[PDB]
Amino acid sequence: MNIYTFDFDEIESQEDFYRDFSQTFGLAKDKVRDLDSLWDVLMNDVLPLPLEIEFVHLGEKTRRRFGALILLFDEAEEELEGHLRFNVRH
Repeated sequence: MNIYTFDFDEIESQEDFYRDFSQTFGLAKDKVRDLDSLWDVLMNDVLPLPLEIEFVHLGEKTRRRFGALILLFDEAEEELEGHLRFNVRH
């Protein structure tokens, strides 16, 4: 139900993501710094579920560079019985 968007025209490293993510969900300092900490927050009922995460303006190469993130989010969706929706642009 809550829709959040990540515009990759403004994200260039995974580090940029973690910060934009924390900023978007009002999370503290470094509650999310790497993949494992991102995964915990997705697993520990911390987010405003049900929600949808939209990855936008992500092209070929960038999709590939951020593949770990895309993998993590498809799995969170698989694990959160659709309470979390993840979509990459087109």
